[PDB]
Amino acid sequence: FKKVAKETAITLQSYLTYQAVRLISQQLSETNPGQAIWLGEFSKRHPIQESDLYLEAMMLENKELVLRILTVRENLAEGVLEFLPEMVLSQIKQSNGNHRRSLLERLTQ
Amino acid sequence: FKKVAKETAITLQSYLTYQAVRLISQQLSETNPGQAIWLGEFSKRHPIQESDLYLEAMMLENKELVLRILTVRENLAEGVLEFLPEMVLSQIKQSNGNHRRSLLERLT
Ligand SMILES: [Zn+2]
Ligand SMILES: [Zn+2]
Ligand SMILES: [Zn+2]
Ligand SMILES: [Zn+2]
Ligand SMILES: [Zn+2]
Ligand SMILES: [Zn+2]
Ligand SMILES: [Zn+2]
Ligand SMILES: [Zn+2]
Ligand SMILES: [Zn+2]
Repeated sequence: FKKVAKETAITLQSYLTYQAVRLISQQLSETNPGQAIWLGEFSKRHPIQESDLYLEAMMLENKELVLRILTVRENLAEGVLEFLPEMVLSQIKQSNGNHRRSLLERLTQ
Repeated sequence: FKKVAKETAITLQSYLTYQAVRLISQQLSETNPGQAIWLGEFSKRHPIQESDLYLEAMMLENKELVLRILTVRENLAEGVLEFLPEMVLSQIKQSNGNHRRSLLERLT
């Protein structure tokens, strides 16, 4: 399923961008409040959903912060990605079983 | 890593459910067009982003189709999941010109 895989990987990359930004925001609130609010204001003007454009914009407005975001995103990716295939497949099987059981019990009782 | 991994796995489970519905919609458009139309109406009323509510609502409205979604999303999951870490990290390393330069300064 090449198309599905490619679209999912793009989605996953954007989502890990969002997670990296979330972590940095938390850290900034404790160590650099001025930057925490700057990032808050930037995120209101640029949708993180469009992550490539988000990062390219910040490259022009705050290069030091985007480099931190890119470093944190790669560390997150490296740490968490290989957990996902087993977690997601096991979650989906369990969720499929629960819904099939719920369905079977309606039809039968 | 733990909180992020969990939140990501949940997002991925929902995204693969969405992909399953898209695949099925395409399939219905060929072999059962009236039900592709119905599925469009269903999807405007029930956002796919609210994944559990989506499946619970369809369990009440079209049981064969919900069973089909369960089957397709699992097949997609088995077919794609193990490719993702390598694809995403490779994308992330390549797009990031600082990674290449970090390797260079390490080599010198
Ligand atoms: Zn701006
Ligand atoms: Zn661009
Ligand atoms: Zn792997
Ligand atoms: Zn694995
Ligand atoms: Zn199953
Ligand atoms: Zn409905
Ligand atoms: Zn449910
Ligand atoms: Zn039917
Ligand atoms: Zn690197």
